Amino acid sequence: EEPVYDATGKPLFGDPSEVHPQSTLKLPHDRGRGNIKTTLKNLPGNHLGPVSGIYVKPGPVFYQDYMGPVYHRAPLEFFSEAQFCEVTKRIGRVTGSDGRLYHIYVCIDGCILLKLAKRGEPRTLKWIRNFTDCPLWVTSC
Repeated sequence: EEPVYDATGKPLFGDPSEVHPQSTLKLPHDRGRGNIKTTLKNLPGNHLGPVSGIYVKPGPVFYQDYMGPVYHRAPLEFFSEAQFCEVTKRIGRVTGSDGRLYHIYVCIDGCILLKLAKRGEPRTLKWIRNFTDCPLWVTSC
């Protein structure tokens, strides 16, 4: 099971793992003045308040700051292969729970998708299950 982490950077269970050096999440980094929601077009303070980066969970729900536990790596246990989406918006580069670098997208239908950053696995993965209701910290400001 992939850990979630508190705002202090400590995992709530299990062991910590490093994020990929080329992820758009750079740690350590503070966060959590509030749970401040945003939208894809308002993706990053700004007019909505404090910004610590980009966070996303299935829904889709986006935040620009978040106080509760978050994933530092995409929990691949909760992703499944899905179909190629022709209309996507790339939002960052995330570490998978497998330690590899993925590009992360939001599809025009609202689905959160990953593609492996390195060539060789052309498939699209989709975040199917919002099991813990914790967002993924995609990028830090």
